[PDB]
Amino acid sequence: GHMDTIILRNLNPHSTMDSILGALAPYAVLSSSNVRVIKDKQTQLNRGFAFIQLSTIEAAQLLQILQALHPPLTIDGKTINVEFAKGS
Repeated sequence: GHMDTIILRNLNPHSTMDSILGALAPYAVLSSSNVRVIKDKQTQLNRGFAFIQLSTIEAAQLLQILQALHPPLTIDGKTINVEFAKGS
């Protein structure tokens, strides 16, 4: 049960969490365990989506901010996408 999770999309192969955590964090800044970028082992690439684990209301708050203002950024030449799986 995802219970307040922001999802990300459109992550490039070469990107990593620590890169995104610089230029995807104007409003709020996660720590690190929050930002699940799954990565391959053979290709040494990402899976291209990610997950942001936050508190019961914090996920919801942060996301609503992002759904009311300028479009998201890029950190490689790929404009990120935001999703919300509030499956409680």
